[PDB]
Amino acid sequence: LTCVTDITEECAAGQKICFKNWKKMGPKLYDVKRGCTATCPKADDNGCVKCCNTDKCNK
Amino acid sequence: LTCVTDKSFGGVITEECAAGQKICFKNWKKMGPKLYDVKRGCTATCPKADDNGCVKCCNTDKCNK
Repeated sequence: LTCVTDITEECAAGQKICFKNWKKMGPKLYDVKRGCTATCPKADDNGCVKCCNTDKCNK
Repeated sequence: LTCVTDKSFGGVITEECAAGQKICFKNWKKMGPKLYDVKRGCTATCPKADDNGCVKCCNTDKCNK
Protein backbone atom coordinates (compact mmCIF):
# COMPACT_ATOMS: atom_id res chain seq x y z
CA LEU A 1 0.00 0.00 0.00
CA THR A 2 1.10 3.56 -0.83
CA CYS A 3 -0.20 6.55 1.13
CA VAL A 4 0.25 10.30 0.83
CA THR A 5 2.45 11.87 3.52
CA ASP A 6 2.57 15.62 2.76
CA ILE A 7 5.51 13.15 -0.62
CA THR A 8 4.44 9.50 -0.38
CA GLU A 9 5.59 6.29 1.31
CA GLU A 10 5.03 2.52 1.51
CA CYS A 11 3.37 1.19 4.66
CA ALA A 12 4.69 -1.37 7.16
CA ALA A 13 3.79 -5.05 6.88
CA GLY A 14 0.49 -4.92 8.76
CA GLN A 15 -0.63 -1.44 7.66
CA LYS A 16 -3.48 -1.67 5.13
CA ILE A 17 -5.09 1.78 5.61
CA CYS A 18 -4.31 5.37 4.61
CA PHE A 19 -5.81 8.18 6.71
CA LYS A 20 -6.65 11.87 6.64
CA ASN A 21 -7.06 13.63 10.00
CA TRP A 22 -8.51 17.13 10.41
CA LYS A 23 -6.92 18.82 13.43
CA LYS A 24 -8.33 22.21 14.31
CA MET A 25 -5.98 25.20 14.51
CA GLY A 26 -8.70 27.86 14.65
CA PRO A 27 -12.03 28.85 13.09
CA LYS A 28 -12.15 27.39 9.55
CA LEU A 29 -8.45 26.45 9.87
CA TYR A 30 -7.56 22.75 9.99
CA ASP A 31 -4.22 20.94 9.72
CA VAL A 32 -4.75 17.73 7.72
CA LYS A 33 -2.50 14.82 8.67
CA ARG A 34 -1.93 12.03 6.14
CA GLY A 35 -0.03 8.76 6.28
CA CYS A 36 -0.02 5.00 6.76
CA THR A 37 -1.57 3.19 9.72
CA ALA A 38 -2.76 -0.25 10.84
CA THR A 39 -5.85 0.95 12.74
CA CYS A 40 -7.96 3.91 11.65
CA PRO A 41 -7.24 6.77 14.08
CA LYS A 42 -9.80 8.18 16.47
CA ALA A 43 -11.01 11.66 15.58
CA ASP A 44 -10.92 14.68 17.85
CA ASP A 45 -14.27 15.89 19.16
CA ASN A 46 -13.92 18.99 16.95
CA GLY A 47 -12.33 17.10 14.04
CA CYS A 48 -12.96 14.46 11.36
CA VAL A 49 -11.14 11.43 9.95
CA LYS A 50 -11.32 9.59 6.64
CA CYS A 51 -9.83 6.13 6.14
CA CYS A 52 -9.42 4.19 2.89
CA ASN A 53 -7.42 1.20 1.64
CA THR A 54 -6.21 1.69 -1.95
CA ASP A 55 -3.05 3.33 -3.23
CA LYS A 56 -2.94 6.93 -1.99
CA CYS A 57 -6.73 7.01 -1.73
CA ASN A 58 -6.06 9.69 0.92
CA LYS A 59 -5.06 12.56 -1.44
CA LEU B 1 -33.86 16.93 17.51
CA THR B 2 -31.96 20.23 17.52
CA CYS B 3 -28.91 20.76 15.29
CA VAL B 4 -26.52 23.63 14.69
CA THR B 5 -27.12 25.28 11.31
CA ASP B 6 -24.59 28.11 11.06
CA LYS B 7 -21.53 29.26 12.98
CA SER B 8 -19.68 32.54 12.43
CA PHE B 9 -17.50 34.83 14.57
CA GLY B 10 -18.43 33.12 17.83
CA GLY B 11 -22.20 33.01 17.26
CA VAL B 12 -24.17 29.92 16.28
CA ILE B 13 -27.73 29.39 15.11
CA THR B 14 -29.82 26.26 15.69
CA GLU B 15 -33.15 24.87 14.56
CA GLU B 16 -35.57 22.04 15.19
CA CYS B 17 -35.52 19.30 12.56
CA ALA B 18 -38.56 18.03 10.70
CA ALA B 19 -40.17 14.78 11.86
CA GLY B 20 -38.14 12.57 9.52
CA GLN B 21 -34.76 14.31 10.01
CA LYS B 22 -33.08 12.33 12.80
CA ILE B 23 -29.37 13.16 12.24
CA CYS B 24 -27.17 16.24 12.59
CA PHE B 25 -24.25 16.62 10.18
CA LYS B 26 -20.96 18.44 9.72
CA ASN B 27 -19.50 18.72 6.21
CA TRP B 28 -15.94 19.95 5.53
CA LYS B 29 -15.82 21.67 2.12
CA LYS B 30 -12.42 22.91 0.97
CA MET B 31 -11.86 26.61 0.22
CA GLY B 32 -8.04 26.63 0.16
CA PRO B 33 -4.97 25.03 1.77
CA LYS B 34 -5.95 24.14 5.35
CA LEU B 35 -9.06 26.35 4.94
CA TYR B 36 -12.45 24.64 5.29
CA ASP B 37 -16.04 25.84 5.54
CA VAL B 38 -17.99 23.44 7.77
CA LYS B 39 -21.66 23.13 6.81
CA ARG B 40 -24.02 22.12 9.62
CA GLY B 41 -27.69 21.26 9.81
CA CYS B 42 -30.41 18.61 9.99
CA THR B 43 -30.72 15.67 7.61
CA ALA B 44 -32.48 12.34 7.19
CA THR B 45 -29.60 10.45 5.54
CA CYS B 46 -25.95 11.11 6.30
CA PRO B 47 -24.41 12.79 3.23
CA LYS B 48 -21.42 11.50 1.31
CA ALA B 49 -18.40 13.78 1.54
CA ASP B 50 -16.66 15.52 -1.35
CA ASP B 51 -13.59 13.66 -2.59
CA ASN B 52 -11.47 16.31 -0.81
CA GLY B 53 -13.71 16.56 2.28
CA CYS B 54 -15.05 14.81 5.37
CA VAL B 55 -18.44 14.30 7.05
CA LYS B 56 -19.40 13.61 10.66
CA CYS B 57 -22.92 12.49 11.58
CA CYS B 58 -24.46 12.23 15.05
CA ASN B 59 -27.94 12.03 16.55
CA THR B 60 -28.07 13.94 19.84
CA ASP B 61 -28.99 17.55 20.49
CA LYS B 62 -26.37 19.97 19.09
CA CYS B 63 -23.88 17.12 18.71
CA ASN B 64 -22.70 18.90 15.53
CA LYS B 65 -21.10 21.95 17.24
